[PDB]
Amino acid sequence: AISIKTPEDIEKMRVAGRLAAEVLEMIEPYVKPGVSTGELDRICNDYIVNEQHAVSACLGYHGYPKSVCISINEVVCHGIPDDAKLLKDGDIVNIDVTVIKDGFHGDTSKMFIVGKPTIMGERLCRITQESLYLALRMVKPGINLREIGAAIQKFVEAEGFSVVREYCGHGIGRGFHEEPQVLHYDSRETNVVLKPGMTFTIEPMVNAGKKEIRTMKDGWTVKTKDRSLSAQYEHTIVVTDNGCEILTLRKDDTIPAIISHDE
Ligand SMILES: COC(=O)[C@@H](CC(C)C)NC(=O)[C@H](C)NC(=O)[C@@H](O)[C@H](N)c1ccc(C(C)C)cc1
Ligand SMILES: [Co+2]
Ligand SMILES: [Co+2]
Ligand code: NA
Repeated sequence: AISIKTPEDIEKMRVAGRLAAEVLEMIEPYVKPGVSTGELDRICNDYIVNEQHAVSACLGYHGYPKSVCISINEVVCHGIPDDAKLLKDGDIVNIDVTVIKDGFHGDTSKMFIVGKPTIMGERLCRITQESLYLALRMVKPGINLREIGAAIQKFVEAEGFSVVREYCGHGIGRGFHEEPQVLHYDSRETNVVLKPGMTFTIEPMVNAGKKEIRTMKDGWTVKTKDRSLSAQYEHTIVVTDNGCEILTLRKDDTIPAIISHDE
C-alpha cells in the first residue's frame, strides 16, 4: 500500500532534499584533523535551524540526543557527536543528515576522508558509493526492488567486502520511515514493483571485513563485530516516468540528477 507523491509533494521533497544536501556541502570545510564531532553537530544544527529554517528529523527521534549522526571508521551507523572525539588523519567519517522542511523529509549521507587517505579506507568508500550509484541507475518504473538489492550485494561481495543486513533504506515523505523497506541485499521476500511518484532512500552500509555488527552499551552506536572499517552513502530519490530523480544530489556527486531510460 505504498505512498504515491503528487507533483506538489515532490516539489516539497526537492526543497527538503536540497536542504539536506546543502548541510553536507556546508560542513565540508570544517571536517579536518582536530575538529570534534560535537562541534560538527552544533555547526549542522545551527545551520539547519537558523539559516535553513528547518528542523533535524533525528533530534529526539526515539530519544536520539543529537542533530546528525557522525560515524567514524569501524562505526557502522548512529555514531553520536561528542565534544571529546577529535577527527584524525586517515579517518573515514560518515555524516548522515535528515531535515524536515514544510512537512517533508530529505535524508542523505556521505563519507569524508580526513587528511591523507589510507588506501583501504579510500577503496571502501569508493566501492560503497559505486554500489549506491549502480542501484540508482536501475531505478525506473517496473523494476523490482529485489533486483536492486541483489545487484548491490553482488557488486560489493566481488570486492571482498560485505553488506550490512540490519539497517535498510526506506520510503520517506511526511514520515521519516515509510514503506517500502529497501534492502541492500537479495531476499525472496522482496517484491516491490516501482511506480512513478514513489520516494525512498538507498543507503548501503559496506564493511571491509565481515557483515556482522554489534550495538554498543550506549544503546546507539553500531560497530562492526570484527572492528573492520565500514562506510555508507545515502540519497533520497523519486521514481519518475522513465527513471529517477536524485533529490539530495550535491555538486561533488558524479552521477546525473535525472536518470532517464527513454530513447
Ligand atoms: C532497527 O533499527 C533501525 O532500523 C532504525 C533506528 C531507529 C528507528 C531507532 N532505523 C535506522 O537506523 C534507519 C534505517 N536509518 C536511517 O534512515 C538513516 O538514514 C537516518 N538518517 C537515521 C539515522 C539515525 C537514526 C537514529 C539513530 C536516530 C534514525 C534515522
Ligand atoms: Co540518513
Ligand atoms: Co535514511
Ligand atoms: Na564507519
